[PDB]
Order: sequence, then structure tokens, then C-alpha cells
Amino acid sequence: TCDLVGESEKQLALLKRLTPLFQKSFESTVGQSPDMYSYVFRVCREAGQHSSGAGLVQIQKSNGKETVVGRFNETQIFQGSNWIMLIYKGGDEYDNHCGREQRRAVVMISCNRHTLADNFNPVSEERGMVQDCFYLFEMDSSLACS
Amino acid sequence: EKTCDLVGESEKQLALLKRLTPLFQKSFESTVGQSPDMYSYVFRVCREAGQHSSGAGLVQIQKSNGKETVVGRFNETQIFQGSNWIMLIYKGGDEYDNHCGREQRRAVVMISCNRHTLADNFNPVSECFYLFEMDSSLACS
Ligand SMILES: *[C@@H]1O[C@H](CO)[C@@H](O)[C@H](O)[C@H]1NC(C)=O
Ligand SMILES: O=P(O)(O)OC[C@@H](O)CO
Ligand SMILES: O=P(O)(O)OC[C@@H](O)CO
Repeated sequence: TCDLVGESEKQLALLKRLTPLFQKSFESTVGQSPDMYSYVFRVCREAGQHSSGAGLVQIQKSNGKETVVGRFNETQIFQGSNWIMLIYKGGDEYDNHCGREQRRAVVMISCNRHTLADNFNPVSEERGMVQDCFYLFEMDSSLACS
Repeated sequence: EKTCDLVGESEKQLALLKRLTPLFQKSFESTVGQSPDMYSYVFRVCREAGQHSSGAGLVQIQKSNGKETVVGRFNETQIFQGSNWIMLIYKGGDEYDNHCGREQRRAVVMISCNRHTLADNFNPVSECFYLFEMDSSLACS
């Protein structure tokens, strides 16, 4: 399961508030041909098929190259008025961008009082996230409501 | 005449900045903590926040003596729009003295869609990086 970065029982409780999503699998594909990437995200569970401990991976559809965007063994989580921010650090280092630092995944879970979990997608396409050196994603969930 | 300076430029982020102009003139504030250690957070969109912090977009004010600590500068701005929320980031703040590796402070502000107010309810979420939030119909789409 998710391992908190650092004990903030506040974040611990939050991981528990999110367990109803652990077994679900979210995917979103952005961009057009030659050039199309598929993002697979999971909550405190393996997201890739060639990785270990990946929380969110990027898959180049042209050749299936799977890049780890963030790991759930380095999780951070915060709760706003009607959203929950989930962060997965320790992803693969950029090859020739953003100072070759480790990739990081940020998922903004917005309160949606009519779905337990739905509409996951990057806040991009893949020709903008790398430019901004920020993998920002979003999804809906009543779990993010308060 | 100094406005937000996009980090890095990204006509999408420049458009978002224009979309947020109605807030430039407004002032946001929220106080946390109990005497005598209360802090006041002042936030402004593409304008200066405190009274003694040039280029500061968001400042932490010690209510006891008014000492200002810069959390983020609007000349190192980043902005993203999701579906029913806009994220505003201000970097280049005063570096920590004994925390986060002396690391320059950063301000992350989650502007949530609220169809019933142009701007309101600004307050910190948690105090690395400082996470804040507020409501605005401008973040509604
Ligand atoms: C998280 O897992 C990665 C991959 O094995 C590893 O390199 C890193 O040291 C781990 N970090 C923690 C929190 O143990
Ligand atoms: O297709 P996504 O956006 O990943 O949502 C899947 C979820 O509805 C499965 O229960
Ligand atoms: O109290 P805050 O959150 O700073 O909002 C003030 C704003 O409503 C003034 O027009």
C-alpha cells in the first residue's frame, strides 16, 4: 500500500478514506497518432506492467515504452474544501528535460457527489506536461467531498 | 505595472492570467494560530501581497510584530486549469532557515469553481510547500 513521505496521522486517515478506490484502475489516452500516450493510474497499487511500486505510468502507444511517473512508496496527500491532492514522487528521471530530475505525479481529486470515482485524465495533452515539467492529473470522487 | 511572470511561454498560461485579471485588484487574507503565535497569510493575484515585500505574491505575517516572510513571488508564476479548478503556483520565496533543506518557499493555491462568488474563502490548507485554497467562478468552466 501507500507509504507516506517522511507520520501525519492526518494523511494516514486520508489513505484510509481512499481505500474504496484501491482495487479500481484508471486510464486515459491523450495526443494524436504518431504521438499518443496512455496514462494508467492506481491508488496505492501497481499501475505499470514493467515496473515495481509504480502508482502512475506513462505508456508510449507507438512502441509500449512504459515510464514511471510516480511511486506509491513515496506518497503525500492533502485535503481541501472540495478536493484531495495525491502526490506520487520517485518516478523515472527525465532523460533530456527538467534537469533530469525524478518525475512526479500530482492527481487532483475533485469532489463529485454523484460518482465514487470517474473521469480520470491528464490536465494536458503530452506535448505540454513535459514542457511545464509537471505531470498534473485530475479525477472525480465523492470521497473528495466534505 | 509589474504583473505575473510565467516561469520558463505558453499562450495557454497567458490566457489563464487574463482570465484571472478580475482578481488582481482584490485582497485575500486568512489568519491561523493562537496568541501569541498567530500568523496572517496575505495573497494577491499578480500584485504585491504584504507591506514590505517587493514582488511578493503571498506573504506570511507574524501578527505579534508584523514580520513578513515571503512564501511566493508573482514573477515566478505557474498556472494550470483542470475541470472546475485552477492551480496557481508562486515560487522563489524566502528559503527556510532550518527546514526543507533551506529550500526556497513556494506557494500553491487551489482555486475551486464556485458559481456563487467571483472570489472568496481564501485560507491555508497546510504549512516542501505551502498549500492554500479559495473559491472563484472564474475557475468554473
Ligand atoms: C521507493 O521505491 C523506489 C524504487 O524501488 C526506491 O528507489 C526508493 O528508494 C523507495 N523509497 C522509499 C520511500 O523507500
Ligand atoms: O475510465 P476511468 O476515467 O479510468 O474511470 C474508470 C472507473 O469508472 C472504473 O470504475
Ligand atoms: O476573506 P477572503 O478569503 O480574503 O476573501 C475576501 C474577498 O471576498 C473580498 O472581496
